[PDB]
Amino acid sequence: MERNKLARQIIDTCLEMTRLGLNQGTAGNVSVRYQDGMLITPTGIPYEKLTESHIVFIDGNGKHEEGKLPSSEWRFHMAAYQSRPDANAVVHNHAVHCTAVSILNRSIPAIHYMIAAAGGNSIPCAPYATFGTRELSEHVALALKNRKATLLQHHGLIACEVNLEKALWLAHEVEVLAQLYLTTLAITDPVPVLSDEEIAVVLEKF
Amino acid sequence: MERNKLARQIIDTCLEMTRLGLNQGTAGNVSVRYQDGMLITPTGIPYEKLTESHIVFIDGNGKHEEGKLPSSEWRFHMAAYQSRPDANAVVHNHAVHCTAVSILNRSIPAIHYMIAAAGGNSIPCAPYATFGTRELSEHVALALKNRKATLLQHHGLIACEVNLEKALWLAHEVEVLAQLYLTTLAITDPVPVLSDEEIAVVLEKF
Amino acid sequence: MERNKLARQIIDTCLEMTRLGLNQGTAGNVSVRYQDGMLITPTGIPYEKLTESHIVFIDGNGKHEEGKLPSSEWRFHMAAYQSRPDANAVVHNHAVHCTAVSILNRSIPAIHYMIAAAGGNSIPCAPYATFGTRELSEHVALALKNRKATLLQHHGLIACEVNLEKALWLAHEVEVLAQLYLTTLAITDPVPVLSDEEIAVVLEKF
Amino acid sequence: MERNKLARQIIDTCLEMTRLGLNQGTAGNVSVRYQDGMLITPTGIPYEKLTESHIVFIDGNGKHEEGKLPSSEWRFHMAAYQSRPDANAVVHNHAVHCTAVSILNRSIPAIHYMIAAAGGNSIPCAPYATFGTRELSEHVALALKNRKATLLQHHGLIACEVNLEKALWLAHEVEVLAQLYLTTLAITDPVPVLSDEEIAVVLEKF
Ligand SMILES: [Zn+2]
Ligand SMILES: [Zn+2]
Ligand SMILES: [Zn+2]
Ligand SMILES: [Zn+2]
Repeated sequence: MERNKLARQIIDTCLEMTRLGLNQGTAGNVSVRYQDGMLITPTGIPYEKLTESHIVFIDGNGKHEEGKLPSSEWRFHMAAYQSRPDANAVVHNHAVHCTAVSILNRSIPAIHYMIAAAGGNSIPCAPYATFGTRELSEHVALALKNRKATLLQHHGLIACEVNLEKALWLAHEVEVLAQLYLTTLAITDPVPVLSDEEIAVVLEKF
Repeated sequence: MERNKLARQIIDTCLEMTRLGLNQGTAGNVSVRYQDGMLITPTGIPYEKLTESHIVFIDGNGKHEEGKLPSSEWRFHMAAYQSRPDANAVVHNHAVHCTAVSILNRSIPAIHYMIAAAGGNSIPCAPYATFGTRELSEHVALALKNRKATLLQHHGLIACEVNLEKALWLAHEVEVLAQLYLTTLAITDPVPVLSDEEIAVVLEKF
Repeated sequence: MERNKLARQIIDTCLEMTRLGLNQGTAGNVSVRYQDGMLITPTGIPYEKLTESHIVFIDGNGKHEEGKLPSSEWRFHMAAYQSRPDANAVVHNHAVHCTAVSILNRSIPAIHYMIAAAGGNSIPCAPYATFGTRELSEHVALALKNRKATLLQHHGLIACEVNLEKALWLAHEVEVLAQLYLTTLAITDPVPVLSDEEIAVVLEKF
Repeated sequence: MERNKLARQIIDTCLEMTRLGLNQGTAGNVSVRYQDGMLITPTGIPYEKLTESHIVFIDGNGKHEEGKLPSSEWRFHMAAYQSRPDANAVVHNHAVHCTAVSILNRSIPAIHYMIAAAGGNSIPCAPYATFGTRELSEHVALALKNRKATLLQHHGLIACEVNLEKALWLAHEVEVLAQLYLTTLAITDPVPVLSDEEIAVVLEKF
């Protein structure tokens, strides 16, 4: 659990995210909980030029290391951490299907049993607020209180978990649920869903 | 036909399934008929960390090897084997197009002549039941009686064949038929189909 | 222009076709004009196991080399050759978008100027006939008289050109036109097209 | 900033464009501002056969190097350069989503905040004119006056920036916005957009 090991994983997650196609228009950012704050990807540097030494440390006060610019979207990573004590890694991206559902400003209902992976019977969509602002941070914090992933209106997705591996895995799964919802919605509205009882069983089961 | 050779193929099938994009949200599982039961992928371990020694043997009684956890979805692999004596390999996944059609709870009609590859003029959709349960197992067994592949409502796909190569090939083909059906359905409903006589000829021909 | 060189290109075309994603459900077949007939891919062997020695020679009489099974779809490759004297290579596949348009049984109208690459203001859709039959062969021959590519109802695509490189290139381009047509048709019907005069200029220009 | 270094980047951009899937039906062309004109990809040669020595120099007068054929679409690259003094690289392609929106002849409205990357609250669609003509050149020049990217009706996309890296990045981003617009439009019309004030803030913020 040396900083550099955490720094490598973050980078490995960026590359993998792109591999899975979640990172289009190279807009994602990834962070891990560290000391009294977090380690996050910097702004500007395209993921393939990323070296361990580029990862930026931001403390609990919001002050980042001297001479390094953290991601322009860092404020809501800090909001995720303070909203979910159990969260140790955060993955943000603008995956296409997730983003299309967020433009429609709809939550993703229980169309598949795997919806329970985020903690409940849905993936909410937090209201729009300009990126990098405290108001956007509040919307995210409120959305993550009872869910591990949320869509952001006219923007994209935030998923948090206990480690980068699961966080990435969750982000990917929400993208699949997003694609499933858009594909069926184009055929029929509303889309058939599993009842709350049924999701209650799957949750207990997980 | 040593266990380890069968163990490698299972792994090669998982990797290939992912390559083809059938394994998104890393939820598939694969098994082969072996001795009095089957060899199946374990739960938990992400496919890229899979080694021959991870594959789990489950006997005809449902008892699995000590210290190894089989896939959480193993019960319906055993149901496939007991429902189709001729089946020697089973491929399960949550491919997106197949899953979208299963959410609509529709069977795939004869929109393409290749539909005959599964044994008839359609790919059925078995009713929803919580994963890992005996009730889901019954639904699958009934669906596979006269077909080699079936969709599972709000869930995904199961395809069985004489070996892993053909099983994987069939799974892939159903995913293509699923995509063809969703794409045309968004334009026109119902989608034009080939008559039963016509499918009767193609079957005799295959 | 040794047989083995032509045999390698055919194989390189199969691999490339798959690379581009035109070969899903591994159903394509490729041929080149040779001596008094053609060299074609065999049936059964999955493209990655293909070696030069697997390619089958079929003469003008329809008799193929002893001990080798040509593609099950060879008859319409021979029809293409006799219908278009200028054709030296034939590419057949079941690309998804092309196939979806063929299920709707519609020709692709002039929605993009590149439609002229196939020779006119459209990509026709030849009527359905059981695969491997002489009746299907007639439908194809008639469709290829004034076009270099045609869709086959409830089936797929056939594209022919002066060499494998251009044939593959044309097949790919028709798949793009197919995707463009399905995507816009889901929004508006009919889809806006370029006038015949306009296509007359582009043709003269090509 | 030797010619050969600029020649390599152009080639690296073609390969990367294809990698991202923006170059389907191999129809794109790329140029950089150089001396009194530009360096552009040649016509005919498929990108994988491209060597530095193939890149063609065209002067401000429209005269290209002896014995080398520049891209058939070079005239609008020269129009981009004379319309946007600040433009140093131009990327043109026929990406599928961009092209589908251009067939509908619609501009892409502010459905996502990243729309500001092209300079305003939209991505316009310039009217159709036969490729390679001066009339098409005029349409493009007018469209690029206040935007860095534009769709071309029944044709594709042109994006310009300060260097190849950003130009490619912009082209990619417009393709994502195009896909987001088509996907949501198939569900609801009109698609929800962010207000002009909101885009005014994001622009100031960028
Ligand atoms: Zn963002
Ligand atoms: Zn499952
Ligand atoms: Zn065929
Ligand atoms: Zn063009």
